[PDB]
Amino acid sequence: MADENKWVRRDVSTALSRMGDEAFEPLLESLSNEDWRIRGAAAWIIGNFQDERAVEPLIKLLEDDSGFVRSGAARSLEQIGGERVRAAMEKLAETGTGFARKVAVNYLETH
Repeated sequence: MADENKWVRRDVSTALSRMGDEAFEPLLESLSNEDWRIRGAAAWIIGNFQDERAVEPLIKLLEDDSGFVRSGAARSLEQIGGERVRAAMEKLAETGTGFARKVAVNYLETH
């Protein structure tokens, strides 16, 4: 059962409920959903993993300005914190517009 994955659907039954891996993709899937309400939560939890798969989402999202989908990407950075996302805000700082800008600029204050 691999030494890197001991937990799996243990007492769980949903997707994002508790997987820490198996829900990573279903999470990435919502990024293509036509609905903004669902696409939001995805971006909101995507940063909680601190992975490259969460880096891109914030890039496009912070530009979507779809509110839940956009604002969600912003908070994702602060969640990760580090040089990784430090490049994400740098990419948004180049296209910094409105609130989307304050996101990158103010965020880097904590790396």
